[PDB]
Amino acid sequence: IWTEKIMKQTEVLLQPNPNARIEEFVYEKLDRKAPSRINNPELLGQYMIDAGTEFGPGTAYGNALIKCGETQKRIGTADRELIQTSALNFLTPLRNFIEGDYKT
Amino acid sequence: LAADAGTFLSRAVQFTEEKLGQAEKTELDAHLENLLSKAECTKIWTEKIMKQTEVLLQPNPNARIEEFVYEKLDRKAPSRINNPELLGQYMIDAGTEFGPGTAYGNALIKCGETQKRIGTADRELIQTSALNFLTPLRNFIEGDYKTIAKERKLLQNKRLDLDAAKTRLKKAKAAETRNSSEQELRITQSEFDRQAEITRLLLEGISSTHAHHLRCLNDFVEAQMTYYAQCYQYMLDLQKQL
Amino acid sequence: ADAGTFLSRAVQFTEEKLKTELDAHLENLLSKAECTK
Amino acid sequence: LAADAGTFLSRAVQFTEEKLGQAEKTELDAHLENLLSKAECTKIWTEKIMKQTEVLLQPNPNARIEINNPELLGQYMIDAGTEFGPGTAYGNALIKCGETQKRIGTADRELIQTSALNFLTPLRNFIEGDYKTIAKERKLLQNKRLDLDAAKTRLKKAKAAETRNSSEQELRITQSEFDRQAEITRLLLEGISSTHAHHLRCLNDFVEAQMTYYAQCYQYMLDLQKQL
Repeated sequence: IWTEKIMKQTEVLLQPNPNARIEEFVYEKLDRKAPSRINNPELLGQYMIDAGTEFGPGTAYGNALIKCGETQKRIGTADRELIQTSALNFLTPLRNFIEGDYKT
Repeated sequence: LAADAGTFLSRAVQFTEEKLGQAEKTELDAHLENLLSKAECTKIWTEKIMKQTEVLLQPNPNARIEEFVYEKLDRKAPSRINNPELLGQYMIDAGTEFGPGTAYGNALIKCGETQKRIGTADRELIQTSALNFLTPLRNFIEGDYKTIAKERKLLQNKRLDLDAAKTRLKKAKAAETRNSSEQELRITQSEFDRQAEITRLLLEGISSTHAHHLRCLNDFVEAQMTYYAQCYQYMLDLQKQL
Repeated sequence: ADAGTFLSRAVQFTEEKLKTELDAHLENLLSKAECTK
Repeated sequence: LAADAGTFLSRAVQFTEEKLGQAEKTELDAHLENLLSKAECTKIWTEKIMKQTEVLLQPNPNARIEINNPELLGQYMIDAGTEFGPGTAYGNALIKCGETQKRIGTADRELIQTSALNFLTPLRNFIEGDYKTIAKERKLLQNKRLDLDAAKTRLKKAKAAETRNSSEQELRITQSEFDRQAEITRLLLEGISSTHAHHLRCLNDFVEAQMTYYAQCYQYMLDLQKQL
């Protein structure tokens, strides 16, 4: 009981958006790869960078916008890395146990 | 009062003929054209960043929809515990059930605490950012932009009148009527010029807007720094105990 | 025109919604197993 | 599963392009086209004739959905005759006329049974069988044609030679199924020829039924005249 609760909530913590999970479930049943959606940080970075470019790269405001966009994209990548590691060395074993030994 | 309807009629017919391409448009001064264009672009991007920021802060869209409903319903949206703190609660309860003496119990309970601390830190960032960033910008978009929009319409209307008068003079034959039209043309031109200055004056204020926003961005940054810094320290502490 | 671009976007989404072929022997076996189940 | 949805998407998109006229439409062979048209016409006309025949035999719509008018009139006449006095000449005539009116009603019921089972039934059977079966195959033939045209569109849009070669194979697959379905529908269309000959024999039966009805009714009226 406890193992199941923790395994689920921690997955929620990793993927906050419910619609995304629903899409994953559908694509899992569809047996087809779900599109590689861009995460919030990178998208925000893109918006900031493009906006800064439009206002003028030389301008201090533009410079800041571009810099922040770059950092934001870096953060997004790091986040993706974190998500991959957790599901590979944490969620996996627990799921294994609940799905195999428990049946026996 | 009926004369006003005639003015609305005149502005319309002219707008149609100009759209018909039969009539041309008196181009505005390049400076004002430039000023208006800059103000617009600014608003467009500022709006986009504000929205994407919000999404970043509150990932759950359904929650945002519920807030909108209660906002329109003029009711309070029930508060909810964030994912980090919730996980902590489940973990702590588990640890307790498995037995505090057991190392597994010790670890689970210890972690649940760190998670709740982290959740608290998260809410701090959300409030700090909202207070220091989103609002300042929102203000600008809701107030100054609106005013400028109104003035833009006034000048646009005046131009319509001017163009209509021109067209009327173009098709003026009777000397006396043509002279009256000349007086009418002078009349509209003056009013058009007056509004143009009014508009340019207001547009001048946009220059400071960029500087004001820059400060807000610097603040947001400081907030993120604060959030991660706290969380990092919290994590370190947890590993030491475990 | 604009309709064509909208159709292109629709097709892209269809692609969003929707391979090393294994040796025949294995494939045939896989099909057999599935049919049996 | 997902395959079902995918197939539908391809067919509809190609069809819309052809409807818009931007995309060309692969046509069918004249022989198959002629056969399909003949079958459609047969069902349309046969349907109308059978329905009107029902109205003619049973004018009452409610009765058609389900005592006949002649027999009801006969009842009224006989009752009146008794009240007016059976011995009275007026009473005598009313009673005799009512009886004959009921006999005519009986013959009408026989005609309805005889005709419907020898004329309406066969016409209905053809529409329920030959036409429907053809329509099902005709629909699948249109689906196969859409698949073929979609393959041709994919082929023309397959700039890559290897992709075009794959589209050629796909086109061949669609063509084979398309041609197969055409032949299946064609066989059903050939059956319509026999349907016409069968229908002709049924028409003759309906004619015979009407003649018997009129002949019997005439004799009944003759007898009443003599008695009165």
